[PDB]
Amino acid sequence: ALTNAQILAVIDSWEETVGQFPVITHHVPLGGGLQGTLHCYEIPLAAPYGVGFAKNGPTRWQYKRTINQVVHRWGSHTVPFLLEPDNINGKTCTASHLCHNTRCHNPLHLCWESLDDNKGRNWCPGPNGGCVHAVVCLRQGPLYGPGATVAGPQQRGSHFVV
Amino acid sequence: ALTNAQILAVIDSWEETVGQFPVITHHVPLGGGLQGTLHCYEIPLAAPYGVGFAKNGPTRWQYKRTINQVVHRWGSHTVPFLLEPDNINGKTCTASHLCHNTRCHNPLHLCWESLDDNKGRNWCPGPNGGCVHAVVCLRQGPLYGPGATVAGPQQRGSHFVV
DNA sequence: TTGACTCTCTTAAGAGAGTCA
DNA sequence: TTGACTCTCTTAAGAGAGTCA
Ligand SMILES: [Mn+2]
Ligand SMILES: [Mn+2]
Ligand SMILES: [Zn+2]
Ligand SMILES: [Zn+2]
Ligand SMILES: [Zn+2]
Ligand SMILES: [Zn+2]
Repeated sequence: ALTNAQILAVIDSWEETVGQFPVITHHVPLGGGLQGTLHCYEIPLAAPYGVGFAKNGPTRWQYKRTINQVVHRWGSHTVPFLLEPDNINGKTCTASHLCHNTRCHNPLHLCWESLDDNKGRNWCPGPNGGCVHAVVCLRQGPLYGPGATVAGPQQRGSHFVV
Repeated sequence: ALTNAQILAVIDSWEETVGQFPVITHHVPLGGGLQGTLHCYEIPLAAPYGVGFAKNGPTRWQYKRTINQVVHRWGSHTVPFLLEPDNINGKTCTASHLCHNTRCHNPLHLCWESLDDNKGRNWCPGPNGGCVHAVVCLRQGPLYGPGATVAGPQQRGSHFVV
């Protein structure tokens, strides 16, 4: 099995490579009518992506390193968390984008949590709008707001009470 | 079926049958430390479910009627909305449980909205905790809260900024 | 050892359609 | 005509593994 030193070396090589990705400045809602700035380190749209990186789906990538003649591969956003527990409350841990930018691989924009926790950030009011996430959101979720409901609760007769 | 009269007859038959489902009272968090009461009309756990109803999945049902000698079938929660547009902004409209209770078929607990709007209600703080849904939530979402994040944003080197 | 592709799978909110009696 | 089963599909947040040179 890979040693602690070996895993740290994988994380360090990943950081070195991702740090050279194009850095894009994005202005983002924080909640409470305030605006902030995030700096995303974005993987390229097409090959080549960077040393060790390859695309396995339209918005999915993997990182690969060969150690002692054994090929090791990980989801592209999971590498910062290789020394952390991989489950919690019986649920698999997932890489969660605090910046809501899939191509971004900035580890300061990622957290490690259940898929349910991950998804819910899409609707969070944000760090200046009432976020209660213990690991705080960096921005208001892109789907926060009144919504676009087409039809609300209703009945034609009198068979029901709320 | 095709006619408005036929569609109204389908909604009326569905309401009459669902109106005879057992009414189960559920006390629910509203947000803001307050509690409310919902009355769900719950489809039975096993056959028979009611005239026109059949189970197509562990928590999925369909409603079926014969009109002009042809069988017409719909997802069991979609019937109240048969006169509404079936899409919004190019996204499919879905039946969305304001009570977060799949077996419930009370139309006073359903709305018709995109899958994203639907999902997002799971994390809403609720009608007394800050819900901003234009079609208001009936309760705080079951997944609202601080989460259980295992690891937050972090780097080993000095290549990244927020 | 490495790059650039290929394929299918998970989850939890939701769907459509066919086989028998 | 009605009932009680069977199967796979959609979405958008996420995954693992194979092939070839
Ligand atoms: Mn996410
Ligand atoms: Mn729902
Ligand atoms: Zn980012
Ligand atoms: Zn948050
Ligand atoms: Zn209900
Ligand atoms: Zn709400």
